[PDB]
Amino acid sequence: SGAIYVGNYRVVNRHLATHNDWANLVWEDSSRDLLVSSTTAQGCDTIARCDCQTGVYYCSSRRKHYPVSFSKPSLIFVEASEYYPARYQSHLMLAVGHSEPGDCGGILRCQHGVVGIVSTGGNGLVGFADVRDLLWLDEE
Ligand SMILES: N#Cc1n[nH]c2ccccc12
Ligand SMILES: [Zn+2]
Repeated sequence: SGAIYVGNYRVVNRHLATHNDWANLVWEDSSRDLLVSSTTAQGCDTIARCDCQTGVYYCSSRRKHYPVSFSKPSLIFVEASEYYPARYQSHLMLAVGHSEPGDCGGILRCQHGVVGIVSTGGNGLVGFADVRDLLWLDEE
C-alpha cells in the first residue's frame, strides 16, 4: 500500500484505489496502473521533474529503503498478478530489487522529489509507475 499526496491530489495504484478514490476520480490510466483522486486536505509531497535513473525506494516487505538504478519509463510486458492479467503496462520503470504485491505504493524518490510508486514485482525486479510526466499534478 501507499500513496502520493500533492496539492489536492492523491496518487495511488489503480488496482488499490478505494470506493472513495473512484467516487472522487480525477484521472485514471489502466495501462499505467495509476489513479488520481481529489482530496479536501492540501498534500505536502513534491513530484520530481527530471530524467534521473537513480533513486531510493521504500520496500514494505523488507521495512527497508533501497537505492536503485532504473530504466526510463517504457511499455513493458508484466506477467500475471492477483490484481491484473498478463498485459503491457506503459510508463513503467524497472530496477533490480525486491517487490511483492503489498509493496505496491512504495515511493521511489530522487533529489528532485517523488519519481513514482511501486507497481510490479517478481523475478528479482521491481517496476515503478512513473508520475514525473503528469505535470498537471503541480497546479490546481
Ligand atoms: N519514506 C520516506 C522518505 N524518505 N525521504 C523523504 C522525504 C520526504 C517525505 C518522505 C520521505
Ligand atoms: Zn531526479
